Amino acid sequence: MNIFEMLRIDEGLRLKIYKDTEGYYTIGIGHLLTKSPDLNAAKSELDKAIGRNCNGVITKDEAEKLFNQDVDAAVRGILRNAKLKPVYDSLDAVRRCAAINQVFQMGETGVAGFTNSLRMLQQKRWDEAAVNLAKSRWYNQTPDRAKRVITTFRTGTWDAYK
Ligand SMILES: O=Nc1ccccc1
Repeated sequence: MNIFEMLRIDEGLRLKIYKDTEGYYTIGIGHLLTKSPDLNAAKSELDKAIGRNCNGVITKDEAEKLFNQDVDAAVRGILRNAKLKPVYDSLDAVRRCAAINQVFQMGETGVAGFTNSLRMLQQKRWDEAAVNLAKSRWYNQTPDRAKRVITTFRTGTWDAYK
C-alpha cells in the first residue's frame, strides 16, 4: 500500500464526468472539476485540464495524469501550510498518507475546524485523535471512508485497506 493505491480505493476510477458525494462534477480518480451546477462549466474545466476537447470523457492514462498532479499538489499544499506542516512532519510515513488522503478529499482549508485533532496527532495521542476526528461532518457524510482514514491515523498501519 501507498498513497496512490489508498486514494484509488477511496475515490474509484470513472472515465466520464460524474457527480461526487457532494453532488459536484468530477472525473477520473476524484478530480473535482467545479462546484457549478452547470455541466457545460464542468466540461470547459475538463477540456482545460486535459488540453483537448474531451466532450466529457477521458482515458485511463489521462485520469492517472490528473491523479498524479492532484496528489502532488495536495502534499505540496500541506508543506506550504503553517498549521499542517509541523504536524505532517511529526508523523510516520503511513500516517502521512492519512493526512494526504484527508486533504485530497476536503481541501487543505478544512483540515487546517480540525485544530484539536491536529494537536492530538502531533502529541501522538492516537486514540484521542481518532475519537476527535469522528466528531465531524466529514465522518457523518462519508463514514465508511472516514473510518478507514481514522484507523490509519490511529494505528499507523494499512489494516483498513488490507
Ligand atoms: O489532521 N490531519 C492532518 C495532519 C497534517 C496535515 C493534514 C492533515
